[PDB]
Amino acid sequence: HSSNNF
Amino acid sequence: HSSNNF
Amino acid sequence: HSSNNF
Amino acid sequence: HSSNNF
Repeated sequence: HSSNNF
Repeated sequence: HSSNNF
Repeated sequence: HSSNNF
Repeated sequence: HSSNNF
């Protein structure tokens, strides 16, 4: 799984 | 699964 | 599954 | 499944 927070 | 938050 | 939040 | 929120 991958999470990306900007 | 992948999540992307901008 | 994939989620995209702008 | 995929979700897209603009």
